[PDB]
Formats: sequence, structure tokens, C-alpha cells
Amino acid sequence: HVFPSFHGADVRKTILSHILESFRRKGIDPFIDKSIGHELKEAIKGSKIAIVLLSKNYASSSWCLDELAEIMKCRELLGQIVMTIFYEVDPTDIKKQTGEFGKAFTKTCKGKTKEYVERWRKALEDVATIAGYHSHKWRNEADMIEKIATDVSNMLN
Amino acid sequence: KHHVFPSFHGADVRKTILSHILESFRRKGIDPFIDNNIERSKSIGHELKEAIKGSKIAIVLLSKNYASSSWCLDELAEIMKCRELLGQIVMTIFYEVDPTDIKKQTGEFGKAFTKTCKGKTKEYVERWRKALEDVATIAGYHSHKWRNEADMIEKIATDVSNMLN
Amino acid sequence: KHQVFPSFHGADVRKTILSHILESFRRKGIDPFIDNNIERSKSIGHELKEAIKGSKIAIVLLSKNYASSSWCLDELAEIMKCRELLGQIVMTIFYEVDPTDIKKQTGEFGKAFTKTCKGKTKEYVERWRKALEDVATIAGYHSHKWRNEADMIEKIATDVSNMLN
Amino acid sequence: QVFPSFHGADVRKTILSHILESFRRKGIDPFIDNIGHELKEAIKGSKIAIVLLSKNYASSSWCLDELAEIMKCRELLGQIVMTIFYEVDPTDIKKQTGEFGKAFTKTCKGKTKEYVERWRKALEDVATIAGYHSHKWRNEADMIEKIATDVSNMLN
Ligand SMILES: Nc1ncnc2c1ncn2[C@@H]1O[C@H](COP(=O)(O)OP(=O)(O)OC[C@H]2O[C@@H](O)[C@H](O)[C@@H]2O)[C@@H](O)[C@H]1O
Ligand SMILES: Nc1ncnc2c1ncn2[C@@H]1O[C@H](COP(=O)(O)OP(=O)(O)OC[C@H]2O[C@@H](O)[C@H](O)[C@@H]2O)[C@@H](O)[C@H]1O
Repeated sequence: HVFPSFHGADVRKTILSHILESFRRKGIDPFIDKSIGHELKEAIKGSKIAIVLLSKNYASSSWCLDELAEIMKCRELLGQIVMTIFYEVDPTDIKKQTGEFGKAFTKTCKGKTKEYVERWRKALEDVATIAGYHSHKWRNEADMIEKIATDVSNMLN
Repeated sequence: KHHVFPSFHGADVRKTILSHILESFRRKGIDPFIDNNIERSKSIGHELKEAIKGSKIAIVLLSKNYASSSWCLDELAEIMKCRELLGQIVMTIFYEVDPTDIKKQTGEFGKAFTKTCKGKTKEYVERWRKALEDVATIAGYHSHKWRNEADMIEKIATDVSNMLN
Repeated sequence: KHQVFPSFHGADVRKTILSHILESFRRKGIDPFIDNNIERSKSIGHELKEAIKGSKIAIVLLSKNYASSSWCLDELAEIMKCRELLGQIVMTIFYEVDPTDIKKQTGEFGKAFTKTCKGKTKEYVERWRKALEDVATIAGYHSHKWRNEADMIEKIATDVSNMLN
Repeated sequence: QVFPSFHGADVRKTILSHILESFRRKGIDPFIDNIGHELKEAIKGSKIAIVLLSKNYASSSWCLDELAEIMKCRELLGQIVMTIFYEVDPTDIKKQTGEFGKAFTKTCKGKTKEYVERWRKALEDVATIAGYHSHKWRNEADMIEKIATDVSNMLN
């Protein structure tokens, strides 16, 4: 059904734990595991939906960035639906790679071919404009999670 | 949704070997995509991307001057994109060109490539390069090694027919 | 289906990965050739050549020490000969070894090869060398690129089934 | 049903993957995580514990805390402990020697003298629970098939 992409250190114990509880209550079966691997690519291609959980340090990991590039690639050629969650990060900081998010991104770019960099850069610009859920704009995390889990469930029908 | 999509540098092969290959196809009931049949009024680059996505097989007819055309390189990058994500089968024809000469974009082929990179971001440029890196390692048909081109075409059309599953 | 001939260096893989591979085959109804089932009193090398000639597919499981054994190279030379003259399908598995280390007769694999060549007519040496050259350019399965070997085995056993139809 | 304790770097990609496929074919559902307390509860609640021992198992104090908890549950609860000696000899486990022992003493340097010996007693004890030694088996595939059937049978 769904492939969540996240930076575990930011969200594993906190918001991500609750999200996975929402899914199971609703019967949604998520897939949980610069390297990526051919098996990880295969799992992304075989997911109808991909949830992009963006966080302060998501761009500090080139594994998380390679996942983003594949999801956007699967959005284009396959019919993959991409849903975005902006967790204590502003979408414009993502589109323009600024704030602390940007400081982490440019560090993941030090000593990197200019061609990898912009494949990532292009992906962040694009994903930042996919309508999603911004935590700062929501009344409480619990209601936000419940809204996301119902939307994903509906889309899976 | 088409049967086979040929990628070629027409100035090198359009009038000659491509014509015979397509005559073999029609003889055997194979349905190629013919760019000359794009309805006038339409944007050409959008019809090519859509035609690639819909091709079960893609025939990349590589030639000495293939990389002089950004049309030919943009197509190759799209085909490799469809090979990985879709189930597209990619078949290669090396027409009077050496496989490693394309892989490293050196020799006479390379001088043609580096010229087409002028006024292009280094990232688009290398999106072409990886496509050339990858496609150069797909085992295919080398024209220089054949004694009679007509028989080669018959061998190619038979391989395509069998693969059409 | 049935006929498959596995070529492997037993010390590297017999007890481990090879055992799992053969278990996948039987699960899917594939009937491989088991050297351990040669009739006793027979001559091993004559039973091996006959078994290769009779296999639709050959699985070459390459490993660091594959070239340390002239049994593994003599079989490889016979496999390539049967691919050319018969229709034998040759599938490659690179097990914790790099394809160019096989192609360039180098790395730890190469030093194991160069010792097995000592005291051999120059004719044995290059019959083996080209076989390594040839098999190294056949697209196959690289173990290092896989994180869960069990899934790799499942992918291999499924491809063999398909190819047999 | 079953709690496997392992040093991922040694066995994740190889033997453990085949074991886990064997279990699933037989309908056994192991507990996979992806020091502790939620983990202790999961061990406390596992009918069987499979100790997959490897050379570097003792290089991780996280793996050693798991062994001490498993042995604790064998004693007070009814936990069945299944042992797998993977390219390591049980007596090297019993006496903490070889490369296995060399990793243990490094995991013990700069470590409380009290942790060390509860670990030692656990290794000494687990090394004497009859299990499956890889060196003694004819092919890894048949061994795994034997283990999954014994675990399956015991689960009834
Ligand atoms: N609207 C048009 N725009 C451009 N060229 C046009 C147009 N209409 C007709 N043409 C003709 O097409 C010619 C270019 O044809 P080629 O030189 O054969 O093409 P090339 O640049 O080598 O690559 C063309 C590409 O088209 C695809 O169908 C094919 O796979 C190949 O990659 C032009 O010189 C022109 O005569
Ligand atoms: N005549 C014999 N009778 C019984 N056992 C024998 C005999 N000759 C050898 N063996 C046994 O075979 C062992 C060597 O087997 P491997 O380590 O697998 O040897 P390797 O050189 O890797 O041979 C692998 C080769 O066998 C072929 O079936 C296969 O295609 C591959 O090329 C020896 O230790 C020995 O026990």
C-alpha cells in the first residue's frame, strides 16, 4: 500500500510511532525496512502511495535524499501518489534549501558530484510544492495524524 | 501504446539501414513508431516521450554522430528511465561505432558529444553521459562484425518478433 | 522444467549458498544436476562433460577461489563452448567478487588464477583466460548489491523457471 | 512464538535471512526489533528464544544483555532456549576464547566487573544447551530445515 520515507533519528520514536498506530487501526500496511539498494528501489516502485515525512535533518542523510529522487521518479512514470508531511520545517525552506534544513543539505553536498547534487536539489524543489500537511498549521498532532490516516485510507480505495 | 520505438540519428541512417529495418518489421507484422506520422500541430518532444512510455521494446540505433543531436540523447535518457521503472526491453545496434567508444565518449564519437554539451548545465550533460555509460553495456548487434547487412536485419527482426511476448 | 548444470567452487559455496540455491530449485520443480550423485566407479570428468552437454541452462557461481581449481575452469571452458555451438543459456552469479576482477584476471581472484597456471602449457592458460573474459561480460547477479540473500535466491530461482518456458 | 537474538553484521544478510524464510514457510512468526525494557517485555513474552551465536556476537554488549535476559527467563519462566553455533565452536563460547573471546575481553575493557561476570555465566551456561553446530552439518539448507521443524514441533 504505502512506503514511508523518513529520517528515523528525527521522528522514529515520536510522530512516526503514532502514525504507524493510526495506519494499523485503519488496516493500512506500511512498508518499513547514498546507498539505497535494488531491493529498496523495488519496494518503492511497488507502492501505490509514498509518504514523505520531511524534518529538520532529513537532508543530512543522502539515503533519505536518494529515496526522494526515486519517489518523484515514480510519481512521473508510474501513477505513484506522493503525500507530504512537513514536521517542524517550513515548506519554503525545503523548496529553497534554507534555514537549518539547508545547512544540513549543503553538508550532505560537500564532496559530491555536481550531478548528484542537482538531482536531489530538483527533487526537493518539486516535493515542496506537493500539497500536504504542515504541523505548524495544525491544531494538535493527534488530529493531524487522524486526518492523514483517513485521507490515505480513502485514496487506497 | 506502441509496439516498438526506434531511437536513431536520421542523418546517419534514416534513408538507408533504418528504412530496411522498418521494411523487415512491416513484413513480419511488427508495428514500429514512425515519427513522420506525428499529427502536425503537435509538440514533437511530448509525442516522443509518450511514444517511449508505450513501447514494449526500444531499439537504440547507435551511430557515430548519434550524440551530435540532443534529440537523440534526450530520447536515450528517457528510454533508460523506462527500462528501469517499466519493463521496457532495450535492444542495441552499434552501426559503425565501437561500444566502449560510446561508454567513455572518446574517439570520434566523443568529440561529437562534448560539442553538444556547450551551453548545458553539467547536470543535464551527465544525465546524457550515464545514459551512454549504461546503454553501452547492453549486449547488442555490431554491424562491423557482419558480412551482409540484409541478413543482419533478418536476424534483428526475428529477435524482436520472438521477444514480443 | 529440469536440466540445469551448476558450476561452483565447493569450498567457497557448497555447504552454504549453493545448498540454498538447490533447495529453491526443487521447491519450484527444477531438477538440477548433482555431482554427488555420479555413480561410483565412474570417471568424474567424463560424467561432467556429458552433464554439461545435456543441460539447457548453466549457472556459473563465481567466487574468489573459483580459479584456484582447474575443475572449475575446465567446466567453465566447456560451458562457453556449449553456449556457442549448442543453445545453452549461461547465467552468472558473482558471489562476493567483482566482474572486472574476473575480466582483468586480477584482484585476489587473479592471484588464485595465476598459481593454477604454473606448470601448464600456454594453451591451457588462455583457453581458461578467454573463458573468464567471456563469462565476465554476461549480465548476471552481483551478491554485494543484495542485502537479503534469501530474496536473491528467490529471484534467481524464478528467473530460471521463466527461462525454462 | 520465537525471539531471535543475533549480531546483525554477522548473519543478517546470510543465514538469518534463510532462517526467517524457513519460519514464514512454516507459519512461525518471529519478533524483529526494527539495554531495553520494551525489548525485555518481548523476551519475557516469547515462548522460544533462538540464540544465533557468531564470532562477533560478544563484540556488542547489546547482544550480551539479551543473552543474560534469555537465561534469566529460562530459569524463572518456562522459556525454551535453542542454540545455533554459527562458525564458532561451543567450547570457545564456554571458555570465551578464540576470536569470540578476544571480542569479549574488548567489550569488557572499561566495563563494570559486575556486568562482566553475569555475561560470563550466561555464555558458560548457554554453551551447554544442546543445539545446532554449523561445522557438523552437511549443508546449511538441511540444518535450517531441521531447526525450523524442531521449533515448529515444540510450538505445539
Ligand atoms: N517541426 C520540426 N522540427 C524539427 N525538425 C523537423 C520538424 N518537421 C520536420 N523536421 C525534420 O526533421 C529533421 C531532423 O531529423 P533527423 O536529423 O533524422 O533527426 P535527429 O536529430 O537525428 O533525431 C531525431 C529523433 O527523432 C526521433 O523520432 C528519433 O528517435 C530520433 O531520436 C530536420 O532537419 C527536419 O528536416
Ligand atoms: N574421486 C573422488 N571420489 C570421491 N570424492 C572425491 C573424488 N575426487 C574428489 N572428491 C571430493 O571432492 C572434494 C572437492 O570438491 P570441491 O571442494 O567442490 O572441489 P572444486 O575444485 O571446487 O570442484 C568443483 C566442481 O565440481 C563440479 O561438480 C562443479 O561444476 C565444479 O566445477 C574433495 O575434498 C573430495 O572430498
